[PDB]
This record gives sequence, structure tokens and C-alpha cells, in this order.
Amino acid sequence: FPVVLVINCGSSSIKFSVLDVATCDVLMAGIADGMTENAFLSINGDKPINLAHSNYEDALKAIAFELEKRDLTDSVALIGHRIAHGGELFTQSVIITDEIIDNIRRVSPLAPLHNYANLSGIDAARHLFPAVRQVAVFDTSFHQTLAPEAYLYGLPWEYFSSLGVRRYGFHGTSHRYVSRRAYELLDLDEKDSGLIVAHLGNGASICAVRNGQSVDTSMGMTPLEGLMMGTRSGDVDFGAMAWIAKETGQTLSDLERVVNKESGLLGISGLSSDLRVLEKAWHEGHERARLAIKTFVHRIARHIAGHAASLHRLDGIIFTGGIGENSVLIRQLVIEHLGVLGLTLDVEMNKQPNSHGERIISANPSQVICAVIPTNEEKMIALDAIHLGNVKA
Amino acid sequence: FPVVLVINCGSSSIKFSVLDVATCDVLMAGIADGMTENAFLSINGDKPINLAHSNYEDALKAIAFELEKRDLTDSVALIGHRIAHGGELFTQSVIITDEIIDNIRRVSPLAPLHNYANLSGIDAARHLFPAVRQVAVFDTSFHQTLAPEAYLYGLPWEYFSSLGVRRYGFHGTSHRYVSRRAYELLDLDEKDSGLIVAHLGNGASICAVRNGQSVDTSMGMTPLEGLMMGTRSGDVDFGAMAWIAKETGQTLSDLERVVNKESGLLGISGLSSDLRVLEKAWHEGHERARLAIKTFVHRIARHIAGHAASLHRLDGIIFTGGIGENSVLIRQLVIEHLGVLGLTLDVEMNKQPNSHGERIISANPSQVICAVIPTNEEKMIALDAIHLGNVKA
Ligand SMILES: Nc1ncnc2c1ncn2[C@@H]1O[C@H](COP(=O)(O)OP(=O)(O)NP(=O)(O)O)[C@@H](O)[C@H]1O
Ligand SMILES: Nc1ncnc2c1ncn2[C@@H]1O[C@H](COP(=O)(O)OP(=O)(O)NP(=O)(O)O)[C@@H](O)[C@H]1O
Repeated sequence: FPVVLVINCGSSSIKFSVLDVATCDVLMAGIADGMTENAFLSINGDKPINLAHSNYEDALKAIAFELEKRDLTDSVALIGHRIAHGGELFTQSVIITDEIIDNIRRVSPLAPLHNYANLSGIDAARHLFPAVRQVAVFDTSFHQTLAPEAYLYGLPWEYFSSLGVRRYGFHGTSHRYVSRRAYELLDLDEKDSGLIVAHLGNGASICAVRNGQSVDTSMGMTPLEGLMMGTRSGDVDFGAMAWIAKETGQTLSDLERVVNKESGLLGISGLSSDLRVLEKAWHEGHERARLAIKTFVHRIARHIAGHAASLHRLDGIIFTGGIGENSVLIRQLVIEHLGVLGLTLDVEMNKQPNSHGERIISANPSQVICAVIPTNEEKMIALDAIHLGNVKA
Repeated sequence: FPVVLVINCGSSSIKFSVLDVATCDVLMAGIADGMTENAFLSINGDKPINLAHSNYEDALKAIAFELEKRDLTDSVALIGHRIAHGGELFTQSVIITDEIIDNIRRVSPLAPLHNYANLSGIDAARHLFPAVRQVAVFDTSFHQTLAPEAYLYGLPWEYFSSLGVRRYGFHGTSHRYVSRRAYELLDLDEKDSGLIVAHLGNGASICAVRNGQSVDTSMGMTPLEGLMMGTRSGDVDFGAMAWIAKETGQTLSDLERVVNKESGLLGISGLSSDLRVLEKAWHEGHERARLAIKTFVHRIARHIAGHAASLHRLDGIIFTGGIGENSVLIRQLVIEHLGVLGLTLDVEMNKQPNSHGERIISANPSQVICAVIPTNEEKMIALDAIHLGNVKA
């Protein structure tokens, strides 16, 4: 009964899951949070244990003691680490060696906060589990098949050639996992196929998958580009930002905080980054929440259609992520916004809750199949780890 | 034989044309340039006359003397002024009164350089021609039919409500003129129709026209958003810009210059902002020019498709502007990039030079008619002026 421990270190937290190799089902999940004076560990969402001014190593030894307690330690056959940004260096998941680590550090200036937390998790896990093989899965690697016409910014070439300024894209692990599930669900030939995947969660992005490969995506060098999101602006006119700076004497630094933390659904609505709250507000007559949601919809539609340009044929549009999986209303309003693509909704199918899992929501006359496919990044990570567990290292 | 004098004041220049009312054809055109120690007036592209350290008033009195010399002065029945930015205040062209002027000044912080030159032209013309009716035609007014879901940025509401931060769009006069010509050329019912117009000139933008009204457009609060252009970046990840600032210690001000003046086709190519030079470079083996053009194409395709989302049906795609009118290659590569919309090119029609004027370039099996329609902003301005010449003021 081997298991895979999957580790995701964020700015201030370590999320983990333990996956049964046989079912790839989750056996245990948890978080060490406020990594702050108030650091705590909650497992299966329960009884926060207090951690000190604990660093990532201490917190992971804690998680490791929780596994020891449950007699899982010796079952840990593989450990998979989620890495935020792999640059142009990583095009697929890898066995972690010293070389891999040095290379993660090399790309780390592209996502300074996140990648340094990912490296702390790797260091801690290597120290705690030296005889277990560990694997790195990058949230950017699926997008490394974009052609330069799709990844270049229209900035001077030197920004690309000497600083790595280009579109990278994110949610790679979700877009990959969902597109693979789509070839089955839609019965498409992977090698002759065109899909658009809309990952709509707290972060949101669109990916165009042509013949199995990502050929366009909505997020940029950073996760700020593309779709408007919960608290993130999405696409914003650089001119407008510069004009706002001059007009308010905000520095680039102020503006960075605004567009990340105060914008999007929260910024428009004045109310919440949470979609269910904004729907309830709209039901109660709140016009700015209505407008926040309409705008969110419009931007999704606009990106889905624009990503279709990278395809030779459009076979399917797939919704995923917390919003994409659960919002009956978002889906319907997006699809109605894409009538120009010949889409038809089956409103019976569309009303089904997410307990129904992988499901077709377009009606028979539709020109493009529409579906909902729940994403499972943990599983995708465990699958790569299992595969890499068969090789010599 | 009345004529309309059409005036366009830029940052450093006054462009003008004199249009025969009867033919709406141009009788004379010219520029006062370097408005700099070296200020000169060239008419019909000829013999620069030297102007002093001449202000806009002096330069216009010069143009007026050139008209006096040719016995046109008393023919000037209308004067039309091109205004860069009308904010949310102007939804159509207007007879210039004191109120109009005050309102242009009110929106002028949105395009400080340009609108102040436009106001100088208006002041000068009012002083030189007090008994001639004058009309203001705004490059943003056609876009004032955008719904909030299409014009709002995902920024805090206060930026919109208290500073007018929203998408405005530009080339309005061209998008309007070309869409009107398209209903004739394509024999479409204006009231039940969906068009995408690609204005590809030095500046470039896309406009979606639904039932006669602009419902989406690619430029933003400023002309910097959207399509990559000659020297302008187009859409760029705000995160990438902030990262570049921090990494190079450039200020917002440096970056503003980069994305306006050093980016786009010039920035990628390292060579020219000029498309014909980049094509010649590509023919000679230059890979960065190839990449600049491919990227320009890709971004056009991506915006055309994304603007289609705002339409209930797509009937036509119309190319216009210097590039759109003359580049056989750009058109073909864009249309090939939109195969997913069921487009078919008639490569015989597409090869025709622009002397052929309004022309269909898609082939019979096409799902969407494709056309080239030369834009004529001077004419559109003169038509509004002529219409407004019939009213009481
Ligand atoms: N029934 C529902 N209706 C609408 N929104 C919902 C519903 N349930 C969950 N959500 C939304 O899901 C959003 C959070 O999405 P999330 O859980 O982040 O998906 P994800 O797959 O984790 N994407 P990311 O966090 O960027 O990797 C919140 O705005 C919730 O309101
Ligand atoms: N035969 C040609 N092939 C390719 N490009 C051409 C050709 N002729 C002119 N152009 C391009 O037209 C571009 C200038 O476009 P422009 O003359 O500005 O159109 P416009 O209608 O004035 N748009 P704007 O200036 O933004 O209002 C240059 O890059 C030229 O190379």
C-alpha cells in the first residue's frame, strides 16, 4: 500500500495530501498555515495544532509526525512538489536532483515569493525523507509548447532574450489533466483535436489545446494577465495604469497591490471576491455585483473566443475549477455569450451539481461540445510521480 | 462651390484638408509640422514654407493665407475639427459652441497632449473664421455604445466613478465610416448584422459592430491597449511591467516611453516599425522580422476572434487602414489564422492592389464574408459637418 505525499508550499502555508497509490484517492489532507507568530497545523480540517515561530522544516517534521502517528511513514514511496514557475527550463515534471534544484533557483526571480517557498518545501522534504524519491511538477510546463508568436510580448527583444520576459501561463497541471480527461469524455482523437479549457477558480485562465498541446493561454509572465478574477484585475491597459499613477501619485508598488488584492470581482462589486455572495447580492438588487459578474462573463467569453483562433478546429469547450465546476449560472451566461460559435446548451444537464463529475452540458444541435470536467491536480501530480517512480534516477 | 476645411492638430503638427462639398473629394491638403524652432508648412507635399517659433494660431493664419491665395477663403462654409478624446461626454459629432469647448477641456486630462493641441486648433480657427460654423468629430464617440461589461476594467469602482477610468477606444471615425460602407458592399441589413472591422495602420484596433453599433473594441482608456502595433506594445501583462521596473529600476515614466516608442514591430524586430521593411527583411532571411510579423498576425487573429464573442452572428470581417488596405500578406496570414471561423480566401481577389477600393476577398464557400474597404476619415468628418450645416445652431 504505497502512498505519494503531495506538497504545495505557498507564500505563507504548506498544503499537503497523501494519495493512495492504488486508487489515487486522498487518504489524508491538511495545511500548516500562518507560517506568522500564529503558525498552526490542521489535518482533515480539524484541530489546529500550534506551531512555534516554526519554519518550513519544523512544520513539515510536524506533518511527518502526523504521518508517523498514523503508521504511514514507511508507506511514503514518492513525494511530489508543486512548483509555481519553471521558466523556459522545464517542459515536463522531473525527478528532483541537485541540478533540478539549482535550475529552480535560476528561474526563481520570475516568481520570487512562491518559488522560494517551493524550494523551502523541497529542502525540508529532502532532509526529512532522504531515501524517498521526490518529483517536481511545474504549473508552467504544459505551456512550454506555445510558439513565439503566442508567447512574445511586443516589448523590445532584449526583455525577452536577456530577462526571460515572455508569456508563461499557469494552471498548467489543471489544463493538462482536464484536456486528457476530455479526449475520453468527448471521444476525440488527441492528435487531431481542438479544445478550449476554462479553469475558473480563485485564479482563472483559459488554455487552447491543439492536438494535445497548449498553444495559447491567458495568463502571462505572471498570473495577473488575462481573465478578471476574484481580486485580480486581469487584462488592464498599461496606459490607464500609468495615467492612474500620475493622477494619484501612486507608485508602481501601490498599483501592484491594487491590481492583485483589491481588483476584479471585489474591485467592481465593492462587496466580495466570492461569486456566491455576488450572486446573492444581485438577487437582492445590487447593481454593482450584477456588473462585476457580467464583466467576468464577458471577459471569459472574449478570451475563449480569442483562444479558438489558435485552433484548426474547435471540438470542445471544457469548464473546470471551483467556479467552472459548480456555477450553473456562469456556465450558462458564458455559453450564451458564445452563440456566435454555434453553441447549444442542454439546460437540464447544466443544472446538475458537481457530484455528477465528468459531464456533457451542450445539446445535440451544438456545433461545439461543451463539458464540465472536475480538475484534480493532486492526482495529476501523483501520476507523474508514479511514472517517474519506474525509472532509474 | 462650398468647401469644408478639416483640421487635425497633433502633438506637434496641424494636418488639414479642404474638401469639395459636391464630390467630397480633396482639393488641397497639407501640414504645418515641427510646431520646434524648425516649424514649416508643406502643401500638397511640396515646398516647405518656414514658420517662426510659430504657435498654432500663426500656423493656421499661414494655412489661411494659402487658401486666400487660391481664392478659397470665401468658399469655406464649414470647418471640422478632429478631437482625440471625448470621454463619456460625447456620443456624436457636435457644432462647436463655448459649452462644447468647456466640455472638451473637462475630458482633456484623459489625453493631455492631444486634446490641448485640438483645443489650440479650435481657438485659432474660431479667431480666423468667426463667421463660419465649426464642428467637432471625436475619435472615441462611436464606442460610447459599449456596455459596461465591455468597458469596465477590473479595477476598484472608484477609478471608474471618480476618474473616468474605463475603455474608450479609438479610430472611431474609421470604424464608423467603414461599417457603414460594409452594409452596402456586403448587402447587409444594418439592423440585423455582425461585423468585425480591423483598422490596421500605424495605430491599430479592432471593433465589433453589432446592428450598427460598436459593442467592443481593442484599444482601451488609451491607444496603448489591444493589438501590437508599429512601436506600441499592445496588450502587456501589468505584472511583467512591474517586474521589469523592479528588475531594471526603470520608473513608470521610463516604461511609458518603452511601450509607446520602442515596442511592437520595432521592439521585436530590432529593425523598423515599418511593415514593408520587415517583409523585405524576412525575404532576406531575418528571423526576428519574421517573428515580429507573425506575432502581429497572431494578436490580430486573437482580437478578431475575441470581438466576435460580442456578436449574435458574424457576417463580415473588414480590413482597413494603411496595412489593412495594402498588405496582401497580412490579410492572408490573418485569415488563415481564422480558419476555425470557417473563412475561405479568394487569393485572386486578395492579390488586387488598393486601387481596386471596396472589394470582397473571401471565396464562395466562406462562412464569413471578408472585405477590404478603404477608410476616409476626412470624408466622414465632412459628412457630419455637412449634416450639421443644415441645422439651426
Ligand atoms: N455553487 C457555487 N456557485 C458559484 N461559485 C462557487 C460555488 N462553489 C464554489 N464556488 C466558487 O469557487 C471559487 C473558488 O474557486 P477555487 O476553489 O479556487 O477553484 P480552483 O480549482 O482551486 N482554482 P485556483 O485556486 O486558481 O487554482 C469561489 O469564488 C467560490 O464562490
Ligand atoms: N504595400 C504595403 N504593404 C505593407 N504595408 C504597407 C503597404 N503600404 C503601406 N503600408 C503600411 O501602412 C503603415 C502605415 O499605416 P497608416 O498609413 O497609418 O494607416 P491609417 O489609416 O493612417 N491608421 P492610423 O495612423 O493609426 O490612424 C506602415 O507600416 C506601412 O508599411
